Amino acid sequence: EPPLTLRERQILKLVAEGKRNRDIAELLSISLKTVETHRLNLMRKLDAHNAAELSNWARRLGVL
Amino acid sequence: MAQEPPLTLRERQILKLVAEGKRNRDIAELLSISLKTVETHRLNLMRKLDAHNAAELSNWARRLGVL
Repeated sequence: EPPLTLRERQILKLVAEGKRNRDIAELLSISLKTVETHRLNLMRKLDAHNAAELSNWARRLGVL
Repeated sequence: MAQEPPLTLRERQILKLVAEGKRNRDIAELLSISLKTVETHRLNLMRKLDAHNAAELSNWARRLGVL
């Protein structure tokens, strides 16, 4: 349910398959630095989503 | 990586009885114990459930790298 761009979804798809940052850069014809920026943004959205989820469960369970 | 003491047989009994819509007085009569004892068991039971639940969420927070 986390909001991702299509480009982030694509990189997420490629990361989940097992591709390396250098493979992704070739596949999408973008610079390596761009890939990493995308992956950092991706990893922060995921973490934020995970934290929000766990936080909502803590409130539902009345703990922490 | 966190572990909690499970509910006792007596605590599981009260829990089952509460889940079946029994009031504290009903339970006290059924088990012939004091009302204060039933309430104390219910308080200990909820404290253990909270701790199980808090450890579960903390474990997942650790596994997922959050906070």
